[PDB]
Amino acid sequence: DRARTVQTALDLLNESGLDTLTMRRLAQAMDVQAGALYRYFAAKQDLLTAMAEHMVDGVADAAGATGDGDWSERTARLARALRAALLAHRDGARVFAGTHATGPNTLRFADGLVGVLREAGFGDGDAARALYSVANFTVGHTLEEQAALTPGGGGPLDEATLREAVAAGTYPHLAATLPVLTSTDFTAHFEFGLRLLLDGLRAVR
Amino acid sequence: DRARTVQTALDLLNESGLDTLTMRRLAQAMDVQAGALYRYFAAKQDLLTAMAEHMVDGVADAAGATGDGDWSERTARLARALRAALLAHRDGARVFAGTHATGPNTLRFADGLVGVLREAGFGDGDAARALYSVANFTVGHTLEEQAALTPGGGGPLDEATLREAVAAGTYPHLAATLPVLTSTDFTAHFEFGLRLLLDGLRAVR
Repeated sequence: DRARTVQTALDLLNESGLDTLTMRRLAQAMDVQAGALYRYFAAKQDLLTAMAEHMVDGVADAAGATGDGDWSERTARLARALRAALLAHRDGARVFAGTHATGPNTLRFADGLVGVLREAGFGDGDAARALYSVANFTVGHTLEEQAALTPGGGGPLDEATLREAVAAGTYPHLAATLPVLTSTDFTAHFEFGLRLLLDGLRAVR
Repeated sequence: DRARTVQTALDLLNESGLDTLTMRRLAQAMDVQAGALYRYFAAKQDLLTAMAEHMVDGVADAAGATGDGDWSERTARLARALRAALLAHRDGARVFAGTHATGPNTLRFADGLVGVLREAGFGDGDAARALYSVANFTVGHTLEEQAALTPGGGGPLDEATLREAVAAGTYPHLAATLPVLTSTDFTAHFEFGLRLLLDGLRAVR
């Protein structure tokens, strides 16, 4: 019932986006009274929190076992799986980024990531700080990727938006690099940023 | 008039946050009819876009001139100044992250950052991709920092939230690193992630 409500809400999210997702809209979708939904979720933020926790089901398992790649490969698989889980839902990064509890799925992901680094010889401080760096980069990247793919675009560095504002005469470095900036290859951008973080971790180990 | 409206909106933002900022609330604040505001801003997203562009005024100047530190120091100053500009306003990262145009202030920041890297010997692709990595990490980090400082907390890896869910018996790597995870030293976390990115750039140069 809670589970079915979460699934319906995720369906609605894909259909018309986060901004249109209301408890009333969800009630209309399930042919119940909004009153009913409020018995399962005290507030919309509780529903959103449950959605975010469901979206990341299985993310922690992306690391596999020790030996399934070196620490940098396993760390990369965790970050990629988090990105993929958020991209699987329209406005998914916004839902995850705005969540008001940390559930078991997220805790397993965080513990797993910190564990991979500690077991590979990173000290406590480096491993915990790396969790925040990797997670915050992944969320920031995915938020901006999803903003760009939203009908009409969005985000401060939206590919298409950059192109029209730019000239070599006024923003020459943006003009010179326009093919890359306006690339729809978000995956390549993500991999590059992840590579920077992992190279940086190699340097600090 | 547009400028005064933007300032009033930023004032309101600090007072009660992004979720309560409405065109009607802004109209009440300026003792005008909402109709009036819609003559200056066709939609609330246009106001938000103008707010975001104003928040980052002067960010691009953080890089200073060539020689004012090496490329890594100038790149770090740009990222720090962006973070600081968003932290200066309640929910500032949310406003910036959700913007629907790329104005001159943001373009100058982006062009300046890419320019610092190109002039230091990075190829076009690396410099442009680095812009996205640094900006997306900075935005993701600041979004999550602001979520945590919001009355009641928030964000998937909120310091306080982590503490209560964790035991050494169930999330041992989180338990072991709890001092760091629950640290209110967001600045230290930011500097660490920035260091990772810059070390990674040193590696790829």
